[PDB]
Order: sequence, then structure tokens, then C-alpha cells
Amino acid sequence: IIIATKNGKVRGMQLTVFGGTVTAFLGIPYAQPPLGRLRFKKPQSLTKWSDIWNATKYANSCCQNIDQSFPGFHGSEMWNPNTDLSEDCLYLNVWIPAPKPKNATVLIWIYGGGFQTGTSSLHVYDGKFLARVERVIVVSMNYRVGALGFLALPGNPEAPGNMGLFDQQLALQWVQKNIAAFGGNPKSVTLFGESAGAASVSLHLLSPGSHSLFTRAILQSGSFNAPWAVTSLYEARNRTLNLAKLTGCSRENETEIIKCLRNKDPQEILLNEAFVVPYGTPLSVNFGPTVDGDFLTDMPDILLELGQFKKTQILVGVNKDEGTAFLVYGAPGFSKDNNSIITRKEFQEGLKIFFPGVSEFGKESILFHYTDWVDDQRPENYREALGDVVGDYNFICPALEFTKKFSEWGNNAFFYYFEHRSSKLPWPEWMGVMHGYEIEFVFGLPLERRDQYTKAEEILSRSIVKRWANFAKYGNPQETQNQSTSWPVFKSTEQKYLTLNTESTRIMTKLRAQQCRFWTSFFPKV
Ligand SMILES: *[C@@H]1O[C@H](CO[C@@H]2O[C@@H](C)[C@@H](O)[C@@H](O)[C@@H]2O)[C@@H](O[C@@H]2O[C@H](CO)[C@@H](O)[C@H](O)[C@H]2NC(C)=O)[C@H](O)[C@H]1NC(C)=O
Ligand SMILES: *[C@@H]1O[C@H](CO[C@@H]2O[C@@H](C)[C@@H](O)[C@@H](O)[C@@H]2O)[C@@H](O[C@@H]2O[C@H](CO)[C@@H](O)[C@H](O)[C@H]2NC(C)=O)[C@H](O)[C@H]1NC(C)=O
Ligand SMILES: *[C@@H]1O[C@H](CO)[C@@H](O[C@@H]2O[C@H](CO)[C@@H](O)[C@H](O)[C@H]2NC(C)=O)[C@H](O)[C@H]1NC(C)=O
Ligand SMILES: O=C(Nc1ccccc1)O[C@@H]1C2CCN(CC2)[C@H]1Cc1cccnc1
Ligand SMILES: *[C@@H]1O[C@H](CO[C@@H]2O[C@@H](C)[C@@H](O)[C@@H](O)[C@@H]2O)[C@@H](O)[C@H](O)[C@H]1NC(C)=O
Ligand SMILES: *[C@@H]1O[C@H](CO)[C@@H](O)[C@H](O)[C@H]1NC(C)=O
Ligand SMILES: *[C@@H]1O[C@H](CO)[C@@H](O)[C@H](O)[C@H]1NC(C)=O
Ligand SMILES: [Cl-]
Ligand code: NA
Repeated sequence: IIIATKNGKVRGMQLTVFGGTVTAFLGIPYAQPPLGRLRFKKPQSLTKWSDIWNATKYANSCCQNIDQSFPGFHGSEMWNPNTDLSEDCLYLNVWIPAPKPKNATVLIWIYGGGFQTGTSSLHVYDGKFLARVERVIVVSMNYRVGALGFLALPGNPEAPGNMGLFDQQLALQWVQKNIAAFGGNPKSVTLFGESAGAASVSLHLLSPGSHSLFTRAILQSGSFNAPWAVTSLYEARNRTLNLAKLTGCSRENETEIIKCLRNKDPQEILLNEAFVVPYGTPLSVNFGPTVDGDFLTDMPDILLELGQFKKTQILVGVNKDEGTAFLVYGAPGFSKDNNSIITRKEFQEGLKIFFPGVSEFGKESILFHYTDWVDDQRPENYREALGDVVGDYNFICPALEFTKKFSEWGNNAFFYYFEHRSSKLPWPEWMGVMHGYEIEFVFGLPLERRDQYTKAEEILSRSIVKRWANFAKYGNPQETQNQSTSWPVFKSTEQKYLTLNTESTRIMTKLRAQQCRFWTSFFPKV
């Protein structure tokens, strides 16, 4: 089964999915390897080939540091790369339904990982279920992360910043030029991504260069206005320079700094990325998107505020316990191996961990807003507050503010509150509905009866998969057949959102409303 693309032929493979067949093209190159003199530059266009490119296994993941905090723990290692790290990593994957479709809606996945980590080839990013069940084509790509993907000397094309975002953009282009040969409709392309992937999606809504490359957008636990999502030009240069010094590449001619940083090995650059910041947090994005003047022409919050984005529908949502995942990466008193009952003193020390460069009065004002308990004798109060602090501040409140702001310019938006905890979730129970653990439901892993999921979970996945597919195809995330709860548009007055769970799907109004006035109004002033 061979498909002719604009650059040459590619041979895929057949997969047996639910007594059916998906055709998989795994590891198709979509740019010149950003190697040698090409490191830190925008992706260069790919030179044609004449052979049959054998896109029959996932390609290299991009160079990155690996989570080594829990060796042998599936809860952390399910996210570590599962192919060789290599600078040669600009590849994508395509899952098409068999029999080859005529004009199928295309779903493009963008992974997260704090812009430092991630790869398309992970078990929970497998698009064969969606292809099999919903007759959509699924595409995913590897893009450069960390400094190799986001080092920034503004202006200077030898390190302009946002390389990783231009990698994604190049893959969106590849879909535009080639997906029709796979049976896909380039006029019906939904981007979707989680975490930093979701912030990437929202940044494609603002990038003029991407406005013609997709139709609709889905943002899972992420948006560009989250406090980790955009590196300032000050930080970007202090961090570029502190990488120079850390590698002995401190020079004056800022181009020779890059030429020097180019003869370093990826490892030399990888192991110094951690220390370019004086104080980090589990949520540190040392090298991320910047206002480069190319992909991003102004501070994105201004573009958002003043309506400078692609006018289309969005699906946005967040999980019930976004914060907890990061508490076990540094917060005192927290462990995945006990119930992490922390004290007032421990909660205070945890704030110093997550808000290190914040005034005493600023930390005092977080504590104040989060320690007015109904019952002051509940030992988990401080444990849950700190998770909620990280979750509200880093994910939930910015997603809500993005959705209010975006819908004020007239487009349909739909907001969800995923609040089911997987029966297979390998982290402990006090960590709740964790950051990242709707993804497997989105991709339909519970649709495999063999995969050790409950029947209730198969039904929730099936409803989510249909809602996502219906949003992609028709911009309306309804499940119209099984008397499902209808999903109302998020208007900026009523702010209705849909809860996703295995029990009762419900329509609620104005999520974390008291909490988000704090983060969105008061706290930016400190
Ligand atoms: C801008 O960078 C300087 C230099 O960073 C230091 O050197 C790097 C290569 C790396 O090793 C970093 O961890 C170092 O901090 C920062 O200045 C340092 O700030 C810390 C605390 O803020 C202080 O204890 C050090 O003595 C400082 N070192 C020097 C040489 O000034 C500086 O804070 C950065 N500016 C920011 C973050 O606004
Ligand atoms: C929960 O565990 C934390 C983490 O401690 C580590 O992990 C445990 C599973 C166990 O193997 C411990 O021996 C490990 O140290 C505990 O935090 C420690 O608490 C003590 C005093 O309470 C303090 O001196 C240590 O510095 C802490 N260590 C760390 C790494 O934070 C915590 O006490 C445990 N809490 C409960 C309620 O069970
Ligand atoms: C809605 O419920 C119906 C059953 O009442 C589901 O339709 C079945 O779907 C499964 C696989 O998804 C097939 O094995 C069956 O043959 C289908 N038909 C029947 C008559 O059972 C449908 O999947 C549900 N849709 C949702 C939850 O979106
Ligand atoms: O969101 C981030 N990183 C992150 C880092 C800095 C700032 C913002 C975001 O985490 C990832 C992500 C994708 C894979 N899975 C699921 C969601 C997580 C694995 C993990 C979780 C906590 C700490 N480190 C790694
Ligand atoms: C494929 O369909 C094209 C029109 O696409 C339509 O509009 C977009 C926005 C999507 O929402 C999608 O569902 C619609 O079908 C036609 O112009 C094109 O000629 C068709 N090509 C085929 C059938 O080969
Ligand atoms: C591509 O796959 C075919 C089919 O198995 C094989 O014969 C051919 O040698 C492959 N090409 C390579 C490995 O370059
Ligand atoms: C910096 O070095 C580059 C590389 O040779 C050169 O092209 C550029 O003009 C230099 N700029 C200066 C010296 O300001
Ligand atoms: Cl209100
Ligand atoms: Na260019």
C-alpha cells in the first residue's frame, strides 16, 4: 500500500483494529534534518526523493532531557521518549481509515511537555483508534523542544526563536499539500493538543502564517496565556547568554556565539539547559515560545485582548486536578508513595517552591485566598490547596480567560471539565484527575476491552471520541444519537461548561469563579 506525496512515494503498513484495518504511515520526513549548520534555524524545505520511503516505524524523537524522578514507575515513564533521541527528528505520522476515505476530516495532534519534552510516538498518542472508529485521518508530528527548538537571539536568523513552532507549522503545511493524496480533506483540519501542545494550538490561532493551515482548534489543559507558556525577550536573552557562558561560548559577536554553540554536542546543550534560570520550578519552561517578530508579532495577551486571531470555533477544557502532578516534583512533604498530608508550614514552603521570585506579600496573598476552609480540622486541607493553587494558576484560570476572551469576538466556543479518574491511573488516589490523563480517553484507548478499563470508561471514551470527531467535522461537539446531554456554547456572560465523567454528564456555570478572579485580577499586580 503505497501513496505518492509531493516529495516521493511512501509505503505504510496495515493494522488490525477492532476486526477492521487502519493504514499507518509512521515516520514521514517533513523537513531537512536540522543538523550541522541548520541547528537552531527554521526548518528548511525537504528535497525530493525517488525511492519508496518506508514509513513503517516511528522515527527518532528529538533530543531532550528525560524524567528520571521515578525509575521503573509507569506513571512517569509512559511520557519519556520511546524512540532514540536524535537531532534528526522532524518526522510525522499519518493514520488513514481503510478502505481509504474520500474526503475525511483531518485531526492533527500536538504533544506537550513544557516545550522541553515530548514525542508523537507515545502509546497514548496512537491515532489508529480514532481513524478506525470515526473515519478521520489523524496526523502527529515531532517538533524540536528545549533550547534546540526555542533558543532565541531576536532578529538573528541563526537562532530566531520559535523553531519548534515553525516545525509544527511545516507539518501543517505538509498536511495542506499532501493529505489529499491520503484521502483527507485539507479544508477540514482540526488542530488538537494537550498542555504545551494546547498552548501551541492557541499560538497557531494567533500566527498569521498558520491561519490558512487549519479549520478548527481543540485545547486540552493549556493555552498561550498560561504563565509558563511565553518566555519574555529579557528572559530569552539572559537564558541564551547563560547557556553561552555555561558552554564557554560567551562571545560578543552574537553570531559567533551560535556558531560556537553549534559545535557542542546535544548533551552539552541538554545538561546546561537546567541552570540557565537562577531558580526553577517543576513548571519551568527554560526555552519556550517568544515574541520573535515572525511567528508571533506582539505580546499574545495583547493579540487576544484586541481580537487579533483566527476567527473559528474552539473546544477548550481542563481536568479536575491539574496541579497535583507537579507537587511530587519538588514540594516538601509530598510523595506518590503516601497520602502527602502536609502542614501549614509545609504548604508555605511549597509556595516558595512554585512561586520563587514572588514577594512575601504575594505568597501571603495566595495562602489567604486558599486557607479559608469550611472545616479547619481536615488534615488534607493544605495538601489540596497547594494542588489547587498550582492547577488554578497554571492551567484552569488561563484556559477560562482564553475562552472568555476568544468568544467575545463572536466565535462558538465549548468548555469542558474532565473529572473522571482513570481506573488504570498509576499515580496514587490523592492526586485525583491528573494533568494529562484525559488524553487516553480522547484517543480511545478505553475502546479496547482488553486494555483493562471498566465498561463505564469505554462509554465515556466513546462519547468523547464522537464529540471530538463531530467538533472536527462540523464544529459542534454534540453526541446526537444516544440521548446525550447537549453541550451548550460557552458565552462570556453565562459561561456554561460541560462536565465529563462516567456518571452524570452535567451543564454547569462559571468554573472556579472565585479562584480565578484572584489569579486573573489581583495576582498579576504583585
Ligand atoms: C541573568 O543571569 C545571571 C547569571 O546567571 C548565573 O550564571 C548562569 C550561567 C547560571 O549558572 C545561573 O544559575 C547563574 O545564576 C543571573 O545572576 C545570578 O543571580 C543569582 C540569584 O538571582 C545570584 O546568586 C548569582 O550570584 C548571580 N550571578 C551573576 C553572575 O550575576 C541573573 O539573576 C539573571 N537575571 C535575571 C534572572 O533576571
Ligand atoms: C510522605 O513521604 C514524604 C517523602 O518522604 C520519602 O518518601 C516516603 C515514601 C518514605 O520512603 C520516606 O522515608 C522518604 O523520605 C515524607 O517527607 C519526609 O518527612 C520527614 C519528616 O516528616 C522530613 O524530614 C523529610 O525531609 C521528608 N522527605 C521528603 C523527601 O520530603 C512525609 O513525611 C511522608 N508523609 C506522610 C504523611 O506519610
Ligand atoms: C450509543 O449506543 C449504541 C447502543 O445502544 C452504540 O452502538 C453500538 O456501537 C458498538 C461499538 O461502538 C457496536 O458494537 C454496536 O453494534 C452498535 N450498535 C448497537 C445496536 O448496539 C453506540 O456506540 C453508542 N454511541 C456513543 C456512546 O457515542
Ligand atoms: O505538563 C507537563 N510539563 C510542564 C513543564 C513546565 C511548564 C508547564 C508544563 O507535563 C507533562 C505533559 C505531557 C506529558 N505528561 C502529561 C502532560 C506530563 C508528564 C510530567 C508531569 C509533571 C512534570 N513533568 C512531567
Ligand atoms: C472535499 O470537500 C470540499 C469542501 O469541504 C467542506 O468544507 C470544509 C470547511 C469542511 O467542514 C468539510 O466537511 C466540507 O466537506 C470540496 O470543495 C472538495 O472539492 C471535496 N473534494 C473531494 C470530494 O475530492
Ligand atoms: C521497504 O520495505 C520492503 C517490504 O518489506 C523491503 O523489501 C525493502 O527492502 C524496504 N526498504 C528498505 C529497508 O530500505
Ligand atoms: C559577526 O560574525 C559574522 C560571521 O562571520 C559576520 O558575518 C558578521 O558581520 C559579524 N558581525 C559583527 C562583527 O558585528
Ligand atoms: Cl462573573
Ligand atoms: Na524563512
